[PDB]
Amino acid sequence: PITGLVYDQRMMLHHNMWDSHHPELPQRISRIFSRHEELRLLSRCHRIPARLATEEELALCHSSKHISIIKSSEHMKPRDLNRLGDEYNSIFISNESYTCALLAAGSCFNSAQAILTGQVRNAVAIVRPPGHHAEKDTACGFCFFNTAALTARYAQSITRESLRVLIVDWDVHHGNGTQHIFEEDDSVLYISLHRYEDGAFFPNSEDANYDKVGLGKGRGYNVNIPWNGGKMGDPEYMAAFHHLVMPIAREFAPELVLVSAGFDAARGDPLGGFQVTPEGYAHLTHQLMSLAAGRVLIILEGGYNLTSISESMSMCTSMLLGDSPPSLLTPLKTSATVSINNVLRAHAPFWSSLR
Ligand SMILES: O=C(NO)c1ccc(CN(CCO)C(=O)Cc2ccccc2)cc1
Ligand SMILES: [K+]
Ligand SMILES: [K+]
Ligand SMILES: [K+]
Ligand SMILES: [Zn+2]
Repeated sequence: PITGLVYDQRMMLHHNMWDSHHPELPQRISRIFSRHEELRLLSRCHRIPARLATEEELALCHSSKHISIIKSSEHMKPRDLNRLGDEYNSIFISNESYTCALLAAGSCFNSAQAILTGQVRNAVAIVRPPGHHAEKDTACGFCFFNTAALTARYAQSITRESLRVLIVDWDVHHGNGTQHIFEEDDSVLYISLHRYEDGAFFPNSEDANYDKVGLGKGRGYNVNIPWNGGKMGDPEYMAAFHHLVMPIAREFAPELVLVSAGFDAARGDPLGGFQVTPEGYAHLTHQLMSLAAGRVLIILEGGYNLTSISESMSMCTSMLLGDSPPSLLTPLKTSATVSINNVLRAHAPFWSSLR
């Protein structure tokens, strides 16, 4: 009954040489790590070492061309890093970016391995750059390789191809890359909650709407919960978990749970504009711990208020360690009820628990 933690300060070396105030800051991960020490959570965790992902491991989800392009940035002069970054939607690149992205993925693989070999029950991965916008063939939205997607495939690569993996993505943005990588797959259930605003919110695609339910044998295995109409918080996230995330997850019966845990829906985040509290994230984590015999891996995605993400992810680790959930029914925003019911309508053909 042990919680693993992976963190490596070498992931701070990825930086924006043109705008040192860009919100995807190196100190995102060092501030989260420091808060774990201050709250005396670090000493209660089993430290899992970081490692580099291998290029063969990246090929679990990414094309050889994409891997080769990002790898080539290691040796580029600034002008060519600028040019290469500009080929993507919202990407900046330094000579250290490729290595940091490898460490983020390799750290999560070692964490999934620690869970699946029984060395730990659950784990937290304090990693950057993020992953969930990265596609098979392209970088996007501060993400180079899709760490969470890769970790699901790595888990399957050391157990069985059909291992049931649930990915819960509570980053405020839609994980477009994760959805696409698994869109035809019934072994990986992708559930995303995200601000949508009818396509006005990044990444600005109708791929994120509730009617995108998966393709082929994956039909029913992609669950988009899109928010419209401004600020959402704990009441709306708790209701989405009550009506949708947890009933569907229980029916799926995952053997491993991965959380794409962005904290940019948090109170105070300048990019997300939402109001989920640290206690809220604690309750979300505690609910997910009831799944998969507690085999849960929390993977940092976005989140840009340093104080907010440090307190919120620490509360998640406190729940993984078995601490009692903090005290937290406020009526939902009217448009949140509309969103939840749209998703229920979309997925009742596939999940009996919704009927
Ligand atoms: O991964 C993410 N969050 O977890 C993420 C990815 C891409 C963006 C892009 N984005 C929104 C649309 O341009 C922005 O960067 C907005 C911005 C932020 C600071 C100053 C000026 C503008 C914003 C956030
Ligand atoms: K999301
Ligand atoms: K779809
Ligand atoms: K899927
Ligand atoms: Zn985000």
